Amino acid sequence: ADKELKFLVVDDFSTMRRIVRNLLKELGFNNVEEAEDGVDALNKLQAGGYGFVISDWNMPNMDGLELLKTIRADGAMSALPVLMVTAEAKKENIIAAAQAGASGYVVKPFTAATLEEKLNKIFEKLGM
Repeated sequence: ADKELKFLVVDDFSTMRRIVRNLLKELGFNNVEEAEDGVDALNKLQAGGYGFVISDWNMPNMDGLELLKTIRADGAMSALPVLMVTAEAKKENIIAAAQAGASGYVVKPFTAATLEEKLNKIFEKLGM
C-alpha cells in the first residue's frame, strides 16, 4: 500500500513513538509526523490531511474520540484510516471508535508481523 503512506503518531509515550517509527520503516514507510494530544493533532493535521493516523486512547489527557470524531465531522475525507493503538480491548470502546473513523484498532505491543496483520486486514476494504 504505497511505500510512503503518511502516518501521525500522537502517543504521549516517551519511547513508543520511536518503536513504531522503525517498525513502520520495516514495512516500507518513510513519512510520519508526531504530536502530543488531540489539540496537537487537530493543529498538526491541518498540514495536508494524512492518509493514516496512529493515536493511543487516553495517554495524553482526555481521549482520542474527540480528536478523531472531529475529523469525521468534516466530509469528502471522513474515510481517513486510523489505527488507534491500545492495551487489551473492550468491545464497548472498539465500537464507538469504529462508529467514527477509528476503523483501525491494533492492540499493543505488536510485532511488525502482527501490525502487518492488522494493516493488511484493513486495506482489504480500501483496495489500494
